[PDB]
Amino acid sequence: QGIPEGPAKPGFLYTIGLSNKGMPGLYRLELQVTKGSGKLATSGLWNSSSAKEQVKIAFDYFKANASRISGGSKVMEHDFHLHVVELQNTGPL
Amino acid sequence: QLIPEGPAKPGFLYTIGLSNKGMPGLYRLELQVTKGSGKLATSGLWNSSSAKEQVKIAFDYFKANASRISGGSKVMEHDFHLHVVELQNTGPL
Repeated sequence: QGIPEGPAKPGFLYTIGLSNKGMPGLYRLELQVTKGSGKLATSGLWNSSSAKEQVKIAFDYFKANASRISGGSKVMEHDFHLHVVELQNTGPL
Repeated sequence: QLIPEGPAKPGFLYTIGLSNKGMPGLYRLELQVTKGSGKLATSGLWNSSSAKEQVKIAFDYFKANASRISGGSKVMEHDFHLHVVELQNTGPL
């Protein structure tokens, strides 16, 4: 274990950023969306306070701009589970 | 050959409003939907510019919020005609 050709499943993407040691690293973000109450679960974030804070900030902003992006989809009626996979052993992002 | 019992066809509704004289009156709004380029036509509104502006505002709001209400129907691919049927001769609304 830790980018294939073709589209992945919805909610799945790849990212690149400087790790805590300053070395660039590649990571995979996978999101599972189910019928829920607007709750968010986090996994694979290296159990880092900074990464969890970033994810909370992103979720709050997404909830704030639901109308612009969703165009009618009610975020509060669904729950999200976001998981992080390290692909190059570079360190936490 | 005012509101018959049983479900009317899609695009037909009833409204009540104070006419240009301020007296209450009932109006049947009739919508004809055809395959087209999103154009809007109107008739029977008793030649009032205010009614045309109201209908234009409503259709523009329909354009903006198609995703929230229609949930997948494309307004641009259908032309609409709105007709006003005054059933009480109360005056233009």
